[PDB]
Amino acid sequence: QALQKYSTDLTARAREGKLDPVIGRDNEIRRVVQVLSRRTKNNPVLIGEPGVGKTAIVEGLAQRIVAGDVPESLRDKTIVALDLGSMVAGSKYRGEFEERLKAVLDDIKNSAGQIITFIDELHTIVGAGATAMDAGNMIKPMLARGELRLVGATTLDEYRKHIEKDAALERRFQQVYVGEPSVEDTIGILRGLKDRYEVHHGVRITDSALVAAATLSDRYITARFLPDKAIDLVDEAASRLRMEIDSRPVEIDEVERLVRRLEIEEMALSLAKLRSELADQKEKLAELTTRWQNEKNAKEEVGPDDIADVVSAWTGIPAGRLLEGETAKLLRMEDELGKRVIGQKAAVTAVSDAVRRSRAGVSDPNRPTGAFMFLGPTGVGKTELAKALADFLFDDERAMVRIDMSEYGEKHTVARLIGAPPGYVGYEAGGQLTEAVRRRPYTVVLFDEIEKAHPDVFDVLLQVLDEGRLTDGHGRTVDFRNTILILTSNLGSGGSAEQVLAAVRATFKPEFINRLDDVLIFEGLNPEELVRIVDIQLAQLGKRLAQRRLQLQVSLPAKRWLAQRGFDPVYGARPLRRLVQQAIGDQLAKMLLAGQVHDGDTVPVNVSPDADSL
Amino acid sequence: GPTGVGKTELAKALADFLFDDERAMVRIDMSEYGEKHTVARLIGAPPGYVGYEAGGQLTEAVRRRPYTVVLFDEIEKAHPDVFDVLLQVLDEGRLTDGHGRTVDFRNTILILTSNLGSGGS
Ligand SMILES: Nc1ncnc2c1ncn2[C@@H]1O[C@H](COP(=O)(O)OP(=O)(O)OP(O)(O)=S)[C@@H](O)[C@H]1O
Ligand SMILES: Nc1ncnc2c1ncn2[C@@H]1O[C@H](COP(=O)(O)OP(=O)(O)OP(O)(O)=S)[C@@H](O)[C@H]1O
Ligand SMILES: Nc1ncnc2c1ncn2[C@@H]1O[C@H](COP(=O)(O)OP(=O)(O)OP(O)(O)=S)[C@@H](O)[C@H]1O
Repeated sequence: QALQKYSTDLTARAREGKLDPVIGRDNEIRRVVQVLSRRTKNNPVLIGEPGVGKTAIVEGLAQRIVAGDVPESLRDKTIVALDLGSMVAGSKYRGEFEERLKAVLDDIKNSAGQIITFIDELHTIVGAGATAMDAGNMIKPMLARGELRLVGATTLDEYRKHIEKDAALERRFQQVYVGEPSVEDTIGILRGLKDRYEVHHGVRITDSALVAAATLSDRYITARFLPDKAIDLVDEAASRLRMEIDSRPVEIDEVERLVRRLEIEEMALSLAKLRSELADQKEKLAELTTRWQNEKNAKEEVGPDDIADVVSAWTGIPAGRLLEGETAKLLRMEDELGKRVIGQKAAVTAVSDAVRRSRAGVSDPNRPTGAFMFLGPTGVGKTELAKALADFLFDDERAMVRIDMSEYGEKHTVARLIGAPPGYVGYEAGGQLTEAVRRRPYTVVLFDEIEKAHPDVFDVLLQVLDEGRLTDGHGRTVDFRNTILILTSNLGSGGSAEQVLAAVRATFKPEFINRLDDVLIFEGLNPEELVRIVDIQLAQLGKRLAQRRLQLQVSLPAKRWLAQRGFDPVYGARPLRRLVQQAIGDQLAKMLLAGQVHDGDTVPVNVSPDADSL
Repeated sequence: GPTGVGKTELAKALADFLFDDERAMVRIDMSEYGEKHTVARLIGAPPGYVGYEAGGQLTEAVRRRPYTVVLFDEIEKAHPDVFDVLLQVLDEGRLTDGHGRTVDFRNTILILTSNLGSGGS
């Protein structure tokens, strides 16, 4: 009766059908039965990386014992799962634990070879009674005679920390190595569990969802292992579907809550403004509502789309079908990007191309998406281009990772981006390039001024470009599969179009230029196109003055006089920004803090033959 | 040999019919070991120091399944101290770590890549 209170049963639960059907892995089952039926030293320890199924094998053995495919030897054995937490429960007195354990063991030894014990997580055997080691190695003279069959299941790396420390126990246990499967059998494992999820959520799951979630989840979520990493998408997609069985969908709830919020704020202020955005949002919410009704007049199952929406929600790399939500943006993308960068169109199209080939799935699945270096003279706008394609992909400007290779003058500064080896000073922080990516892995990475780095940083990114893995000091292999790398330079500012390709080849190696994508050349500027830069700069400086709601009224002769002063094409578009302040800035500053330009109406600017007044 | 020839594609193709996959190989990259103290990430750390119960990255990926093929990509850039660690790997088959176990490389297929010269006659 001592086994009754301190231990449950599995075979009695298996006869009632409370275990999920265990599919595949006949080799490990036959190996466990082969180990388990020998004469002496008969207890397997299932060992593998966590998640691959090491309790499901024991439940499959329970299913086979209840069914009856076992041989004559293991005939009707009734596996009993023990505990180690409900035995050290209250034992503050001196001999209170030890007679308890010895009573359990005498009950196991008493019966006629029936009971096969099953301790899960057996690394807790070692530190049992903290008195001077007495407990845990009490069962050591009993395992050698083969008296309790003791099937266990511990992980791989919690084994050489505890059990290999105490190697007198280590030779009692045999070992069964359970490695993960591949996709080709994980599809078959998924297809058999598609009954219990229909019960707990009364919905229907298409087979296309399973063959998608096995294939799609192995490129994106790389922190888990193959069986455990693919069920969760199916379950959470079923929950996504069951949430919307409430009378409305999601967008309508979102919009209702949003407009209620803006309503609240607005009425509390009683700002205009919001008044408009209210109305617009009320138009939208109206339209959708009507659409909803329409549809009703005319969903209840999951498909291969909602799996992709789960994977796009978590680890926020979007990986859907492009269901028209951004297709109008991805066709108006060269047009949108040419609102902040003017000209250089032959290398704007070449960057738009490396995204539009990759949203539609044509590019190589295991290689970084965009890994290319663009260069030219100084002032063209090659840094402003990089901060303007992260502007509409992310609605951000600091979500990119700007790391700067003008500080890496010496050789040994490489370690600040890969972290210290194990045993030295900083071994908690890891890398700095690694740990910035491993959370939110979709950002854009810069490398400003690749010139002035020492020629040893180049041999670290030689495996970043081609096969997108990188290993930090710990051993977490982070992967740069779907980021966008950017390299800048200044080599050969105004030399030629062929001298510039003679200094690039002379500084790098014939194994590093080949790793790259298309190496681009930014051109110079033109005196005709300089006016449109002045337009954007004055628009920016007019937007800045919303602190005190002034604006500017600018005449065309001023707007072209500031363009005709954009001289010296050694410097590019940079000195025009200084010219804007030396004409308009300090003049308006002196005009401002002497009173008299209190906020409200703007000022007019006007030329006066050499300078310009206000 | 020279670059762009197929010297990495070969070492991933003979790991294809031995294992029925292409990701079950020990792929370490020695393009990062420019200095003399990145030995410790593949050999462990001596006892008494910070990361002690971690093993090495080369060591505790063999002792589990002692049959995987091992790469070594771009061995030129390693400082000539990593070669000293590699010297008893060859022709004996065993090395040590902090815990004091001699892991046996007696039946794996070591593979070394390089790009030296790249066009010598
Ligand atoms: N062959 C299989 N047949 C049926 N279900 C499986 C199979 N392999 C894995 N599973 C399921 O995948 C999950 C694996 O969970 P467990 O194996 O219990 O966790 P674990 O793999 O033992 O990891 P730890 O270390 O015990 S937390 C469960 O939901 C199992 O039902
Ligand atoms: N083509 C352009 N279109 C719009 N603004 C531009 C353009 N070129 C330059 N500018 C402006 O001038 C600034 C300088 O551009 P930058 O890209 O910083 O110069 P650069 O390309 O970094 O050259 P180096 O060699 O890196 S200093 C930008 O931040 C913009 O404000
Ligand atoms: N003879 C070949 N047969 C098939 N594919 C080849 C052949 N030669 C090259 N390739 C392809 O070339 C690409 C790159 O070859 P890699 O071997 O990866 O480069 P590499 O030969 O290692 O040179 P380095 O020094 O590493 S840059 C791969 O996609 C290979 O498939």
